[PDB]
Amino acid sequence: HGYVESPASRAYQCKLQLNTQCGSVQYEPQSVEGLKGFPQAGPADGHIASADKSTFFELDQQTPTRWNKLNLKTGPNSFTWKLTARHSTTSWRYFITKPNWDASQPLTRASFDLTPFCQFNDGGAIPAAQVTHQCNIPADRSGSHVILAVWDIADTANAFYQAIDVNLSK
Repeated sequence: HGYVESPASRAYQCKLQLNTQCGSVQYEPQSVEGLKGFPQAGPADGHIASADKSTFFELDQQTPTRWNKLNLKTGPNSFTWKLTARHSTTSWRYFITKPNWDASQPLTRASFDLTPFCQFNDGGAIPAAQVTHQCNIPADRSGSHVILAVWDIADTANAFYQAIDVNLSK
């Protein structure tokens, strides 16, 4: 259980009241939990941002202006998770939408480049309460994009999914 605090994820921005019409997740941003194994298995297409959890359905809405986007530069960026439960961890992966994705369609595997721009494999270790990853956001992305941070749990069937809405510039 945890969420990306910086750059603030869609779920966390819902808690901060920066996003609108978020429903349940604004009261529990740390619990966007679904099945692991993405992209071969995992949440179904169109249900990735909610991790296919019924009460988190609002997160699966997607339009060009639907979500509040953080202005970031491409290149070196830090991603920090705040964990409320430090579960034994298989991996942390950060994916970004394709260069020419469509923000007016639901998030599906076709929306994302399925080669993460960075990945950290922890071998089942128990993480600290705050975990920070430093990676380069691909420089060939500009404007509105979604970064999907995925945390796969080693000792359960689950993973946590954190969509992050961003507006990139050089």
